[PDB]
Amino acid sequence: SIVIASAARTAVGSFNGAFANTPAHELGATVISAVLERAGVAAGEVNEVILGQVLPAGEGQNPARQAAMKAGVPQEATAWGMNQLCGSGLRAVALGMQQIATGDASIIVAGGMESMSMAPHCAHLRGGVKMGDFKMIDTMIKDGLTDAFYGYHMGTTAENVAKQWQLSRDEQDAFAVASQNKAEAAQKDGRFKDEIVPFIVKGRKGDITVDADEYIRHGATLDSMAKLRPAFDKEGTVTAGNASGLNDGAAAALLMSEAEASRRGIQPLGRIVSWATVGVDPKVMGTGPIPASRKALERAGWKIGDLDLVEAHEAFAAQACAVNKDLGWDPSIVNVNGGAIAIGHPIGASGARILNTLLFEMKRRGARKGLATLCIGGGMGVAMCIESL
Amino acid sequence: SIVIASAARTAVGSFNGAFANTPAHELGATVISAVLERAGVAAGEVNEVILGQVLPAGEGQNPARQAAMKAGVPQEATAWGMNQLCGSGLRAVALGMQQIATGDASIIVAGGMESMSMAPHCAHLRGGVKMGDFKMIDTMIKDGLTDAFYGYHMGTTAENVAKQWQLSRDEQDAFAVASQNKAEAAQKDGRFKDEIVPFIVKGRKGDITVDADEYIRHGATLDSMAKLRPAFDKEGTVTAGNASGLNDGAAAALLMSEAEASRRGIQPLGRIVSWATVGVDPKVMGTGPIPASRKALERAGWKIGDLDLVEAHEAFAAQACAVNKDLGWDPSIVNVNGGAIAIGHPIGASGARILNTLLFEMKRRGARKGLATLCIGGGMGVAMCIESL
Amino acid sequence: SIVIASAARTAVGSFNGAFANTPAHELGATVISAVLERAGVAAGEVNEVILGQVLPAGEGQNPARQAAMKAGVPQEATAWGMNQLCGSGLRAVALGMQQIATGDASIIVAGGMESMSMAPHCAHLRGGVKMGDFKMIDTMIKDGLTDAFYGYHMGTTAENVAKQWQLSRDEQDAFAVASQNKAEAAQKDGRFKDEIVPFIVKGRKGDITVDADEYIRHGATLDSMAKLRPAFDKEGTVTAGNASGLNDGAAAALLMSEAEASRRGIQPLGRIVSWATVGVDPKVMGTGPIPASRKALERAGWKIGDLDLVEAHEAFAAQACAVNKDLGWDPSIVNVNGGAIAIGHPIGASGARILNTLLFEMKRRGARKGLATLCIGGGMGVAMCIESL
Amino acid sequence: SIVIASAARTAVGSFNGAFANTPAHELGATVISAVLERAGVAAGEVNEVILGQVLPAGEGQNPARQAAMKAGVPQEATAWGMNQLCGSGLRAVALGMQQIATGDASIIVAGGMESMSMAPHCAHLRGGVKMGDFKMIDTMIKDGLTDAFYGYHMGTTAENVAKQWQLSRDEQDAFAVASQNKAEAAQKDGRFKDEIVPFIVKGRKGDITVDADEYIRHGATLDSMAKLRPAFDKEGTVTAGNASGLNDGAAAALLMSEAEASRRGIQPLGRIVSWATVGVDPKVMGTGPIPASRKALERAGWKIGDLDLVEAHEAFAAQACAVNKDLGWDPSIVNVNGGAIAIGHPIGASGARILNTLLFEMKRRGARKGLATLCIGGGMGVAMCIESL
Ligand SMILES: O=C[C@H](O)[C@H](O)[C@H](O)[C@H](O)CO
Ligand SMILES: O=C[C@H](O)[C@H](O)[C@H](O)[C@H](O)CO
Ligand SMILES: O=C[C@H](O)[C@H](O)[C@H](O)[C@H](O)CO
Ligand SMILES: O=C[C@H](O)[C@H](O)[C@H](O)[C@H](O)CO
Repeated sequence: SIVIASAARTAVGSFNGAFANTPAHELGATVISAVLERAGVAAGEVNEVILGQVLPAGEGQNPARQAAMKAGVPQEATAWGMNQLCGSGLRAVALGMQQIATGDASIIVAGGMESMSMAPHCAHLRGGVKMGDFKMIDTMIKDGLTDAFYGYHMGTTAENVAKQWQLSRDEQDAFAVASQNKAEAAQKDGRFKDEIVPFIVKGRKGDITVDADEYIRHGATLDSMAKLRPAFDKEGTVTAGNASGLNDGAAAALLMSEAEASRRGIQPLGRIVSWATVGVDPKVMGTGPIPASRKALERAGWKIGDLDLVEAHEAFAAQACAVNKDLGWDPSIVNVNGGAIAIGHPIGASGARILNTLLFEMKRRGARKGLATLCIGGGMGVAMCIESL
Repeated sequence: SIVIASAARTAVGSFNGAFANTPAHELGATVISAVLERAGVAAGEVNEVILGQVLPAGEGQNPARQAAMKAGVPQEATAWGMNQLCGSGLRAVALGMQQIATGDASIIVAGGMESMSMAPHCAHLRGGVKMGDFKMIDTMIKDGLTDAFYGYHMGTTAENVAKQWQLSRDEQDAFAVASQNKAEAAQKDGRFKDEIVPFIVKGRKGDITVDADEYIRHGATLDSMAKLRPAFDKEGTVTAGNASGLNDGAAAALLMSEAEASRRGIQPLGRIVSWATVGVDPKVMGTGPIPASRKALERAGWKIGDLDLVEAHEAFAAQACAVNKDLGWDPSIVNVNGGAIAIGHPIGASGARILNTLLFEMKRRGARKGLATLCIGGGMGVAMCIESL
Repeated sequence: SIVIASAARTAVGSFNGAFANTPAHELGATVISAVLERAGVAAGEVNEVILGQVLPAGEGQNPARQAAMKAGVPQEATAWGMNQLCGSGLRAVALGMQQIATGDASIIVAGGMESMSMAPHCAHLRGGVKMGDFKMIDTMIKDGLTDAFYGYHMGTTAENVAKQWQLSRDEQDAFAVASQNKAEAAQKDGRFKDEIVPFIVKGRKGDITVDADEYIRHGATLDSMAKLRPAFDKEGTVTAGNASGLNDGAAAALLMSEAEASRRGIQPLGRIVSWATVGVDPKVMGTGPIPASRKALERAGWKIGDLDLVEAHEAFAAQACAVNKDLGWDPSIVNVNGGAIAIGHPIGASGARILNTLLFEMKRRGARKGLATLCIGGGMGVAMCIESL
Repeated sequence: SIVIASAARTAVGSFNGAFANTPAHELGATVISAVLERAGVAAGEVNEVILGQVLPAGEGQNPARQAAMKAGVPQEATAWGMNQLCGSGLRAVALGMQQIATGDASIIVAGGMESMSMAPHCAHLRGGVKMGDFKMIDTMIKDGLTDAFYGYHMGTTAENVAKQWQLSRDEQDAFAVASQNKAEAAQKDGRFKDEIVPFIVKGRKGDITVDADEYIRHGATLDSMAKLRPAFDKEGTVTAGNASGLNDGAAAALLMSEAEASRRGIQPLGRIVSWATVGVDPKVMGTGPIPASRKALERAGWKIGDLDLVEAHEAFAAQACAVNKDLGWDPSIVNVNGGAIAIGHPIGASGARILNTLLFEMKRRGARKGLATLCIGGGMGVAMCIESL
């Protein structure tokens, strides 16, 4: 029914790094063109653009639209942004999939984009301030990284899950180092070249082409991971090393009916067979994927043993390990090329980013069945099933 | 197929007025409760809450999820926000329709919220500011009022439409007072009492109940509308008198299959027969309603003559007339109880606000075929056709 | 040797009151003009202007020089500011007196000025702020009212003194009401008319002439005082009612040699016979006046008994009482026209402010020997002795 | 009668460089300790610390006092800051001299300190920001480098002087290069070691010791200067290269009567024979040292020809060439070790900074008579004559 005709993403950039000054809509713009040209479809053919974004502050009216306009998409089309936090970039893919199934559209471009570097500090000042200090609020931390119900960082929700499943520091660090090692394996082999479209950072001191994930750490040993201090709980287990990072990047994909694909002689990356989203307790948001992944598989009629490959968001090694333990899928088909702990996590784009990894890694190894899932801040989960054509 | 079990909106505050310090999701929580109470349907049964919101800076993670949790929707359910600007509120409703239509969900609460009053000031400050003055940005104007392509205010795009459709000062001023007269009337007549759900402003000075819109200016005369200066073009014609304002507010509707309402013994306010959205030159964004409505009507198999009522958002008396004159529809069924010019413009919510005034009026007067439509900064429109039983 | 030929002060404005948007150097300018006029001295004769100012942030380069230049003092002259906190306005006069004594200048305008209302919020942002919240600091509170070593407000050092001297809530409130009542009586009787020069607050819808000290409460009751809660210690004794206020104001004096005075035929307001400054423990800064007054008196060769009139700065009722008991002078000759609790406390100006009150009350009643004294945050005192010619 | 017993300054850091996060009173503290140590005088014997500072916003109550307390000066002492802009640090020495001359003190530590790096941005926000963007003001530029009467940068007053004296870009850039080469030679030779007291920048990740002036360019070229664009008038002459810099530092001298020094067996750095301050046209503030020096020499009874060494502040190549031109002293006794173009210009400290360089160079070369002099924004000059004992 609905295929993903084509994909693309920038490389994930380190916090205040390669894209320290790049607006999200501009990474979304480049990423939009990539899927247009990779599929040989013209921007004058895109009905609408759906883009996940969690930190829009200061970017101006409807960033999703600036990204489509800059991308070359004609004005007679439509564009919009959305936010289911970390799951945003993949929920957009499912939302675009729904515009087509209801016949409200032929061709959608869907994904997400985040610039955590460009997120401003804010303060409500209309009332004036007669006397005393006031706080300038970091929107990245407040709107993206802090639980609105329990008042603490997502790193604390990860300490909770850790306690639940009794995950030792050692095990988490092992997972963390494996992630970094698998990504360093995939980077130096070229398995990210395909899915990555280079981004040119226009500049005054001379242009700059960025086409490599800069967050990945090389020579990451168990030892280097064990010298780290806890980053949330002083007697805890969660560290900077065994947890995702703060990053910049974007990721989209082109959607059309399977028949449309055939009309244009296009060889899609996969068919979207099912998706699903379920809520859990914010205190243990890390558990999101389990109910989400099983719901998805149910709607697909698949068994967890039918999966050839899995991309499972690495918010924290803590929650990552506990999700694997329960679902029991072969941990040698999960995050084959490493995950967020190494690749980074530009929130709003992340769900569409691992979709990119999942799809291109299915094409090169010939896998037929794949799943992508992420935990979500505020206690949610989301998952999707892709089938190779 | 898909019906609106019920609906509810808060009263619309004045900028820095009655909801001066009320966070968006607070107004949303009340409204979510409101649709559930009015339909007699437990919170647990809600699958997902969908809310438009344009100004979320500083309000914390996924404000849509916050509205649901305070309203009492269980953690099991899911929530997310989205941003198609002025159409956001009406877009969540259709999207809520699609969740059910594609069988992914049974019961949806959709609508819009907006605290233009709580919207903060911001600046990017991570790269440092080595030397020299800088600007602290007003998020309300930056992300809500200013065109991201041509660098100017919505009022300047309303002016463009004026020059184009040769609309004059009088035609506009006549439209504004007629709108301020119809509203004041409807309010006195008690015509808003059913849709509005009272919000308590929990204060220290004393708990205040807000049960009426406060932007409605009584005794509006053309004489007083004429003593006004132009604030967009010195020698122009668009005045604060003939344009909507900055406003706070929230609105919503409970969605479910028509058979579902049936088995649940619920008498629905309408059925959503279709919807659409199209793009247009950003510089004349006020024309949005024109293609979008011609789109939605077609999908409904209706002729303009078939409509017995209409709700067309009152951004500016300029864009508004140009709509009325292009479609031809009978102006005396357009905005029977006043418009945003008189009522207010809580951006993200205006799409869900007008749906309410439409549905309760379609029911008060027994109209059969309705339609709500807005224009959207950036150059778009959203349309949707309603039908009672 | 050195005399005060003339003096003058603006009325003292309430916080964000009469001078809400009047920069301090404007108040200084009116006051420089008044002392010149009152003395029969031309601006072109002024060698140097010296002004205490504690909170100059944002006012531009050398506000002292701005006041002088706006006053018509010629470019050939010099001007500078200085900061010894609450003592600034008095110290500046001593410093002025020293330029003359060492033969370095003939004619000096000395005093201080302060707009607490115009003090800005601020933040260090040159290195950026990687991530996380940051405070916009209130320069008034930070640079004016907080101790730099122990981190608490001046009102806490007042508690410290209240415990040290065992001063009851009741004794302090009585002192509080007495100050207010004396000031109101002095105001109605016209006792402030001589010293005060009217200030014209320029407007567009009407200039306003301010010539009355607006911080003085009329008909103040002990009950209004007793009903207030401690403001610095939850089970404390210092309240907003028994403390000084935040205010705007300027005050100055024109110095020249006694012989230069005689040559001109001016009948001076007084001869400066000595001054002193001494440090104390920051924790109990309120006690600064004790050692300072004692050193000033010894330098003058006077006994405490020789004083006919005293002006001792009322930072807080607590410290004022402790100084009076410690020094032992008849309280009936101290702050005979009220003090800072009623009149207000423009930090940089206060020392000259109370010099003004001392001087005109001395001439009024024919008192031969006077003393002015203030406590200083950070733990210091300053005192000056004056004798009539 | 008054001698300089000892002197010290920190190295001068570059804008946001070695002292980027070091508060100014911390630099001052170190220098106070150094002069005490170098003289053989105990902290317990200090009566008063007087420190020039132009940018104290956000640093807390009376930074002069924080430095004295941090340095170990007893609480019974006193401390105050003052501001005559660029002249502050030298004036402070004259002022301390006057305390001793008038018999009010015996031992004074006087100088200046500045952290241009740590100066904050600011805004007046009490009245309330109605709606829309407001300016965050850079205190350094506003209160340090901008003229309060004509609105433009100090670099523009230098263009004024350039045109007036017809100084080419060539003569200025020649002066700029010569200043850098002299200071580099003096640094290489160790001529700054005597005056500099090392500073320890505390660091969680290590302590760094700063004992070299870091603004100084090594091997500066004529071509490096010639390349630059004028910074203040597009067809002008003054550039970043021929102008002084933005820097951090502190500097001081320890003062006592000649007779006191003799009692203690101290061999002083010099006798203070006279000082003078004089105003000029703000438009041409750079010319300030001309009348100040003449008046100082006239007060000392010296001919310009009697000077053996001279330190004349290098605000701008343009103004320094003019001063030398009108005064006519052998340029080969002026800034024998380079000046502020090379070494830097920490506003409040620079006047003591040049005092230090003159004092130690006088001692090494055996010069009998010397002069230090600075121009001052807003139109003033200060100078001081020193003779060897
Ligand atoms: O000794 C001279 C005086 O200071 C003035 O003449 C006096 O203060 C008057 O109030 C003038 O208005
Ligand atoms: O390292 C120590 C100092 O460089 C000297 O003691 C200095 O010359 C003093 O100022 C002497 O008065
Ligand atoms: O406008 C003033 C004159 O033109 C002179 O420049 C003046 O006497 C200055 O104070 C000295 O430079
Ligand atoms: O004593 C030697 C000095 O290095 C020179 O005097 C210096 O170069 C002059 O200031 C420029 O002519």
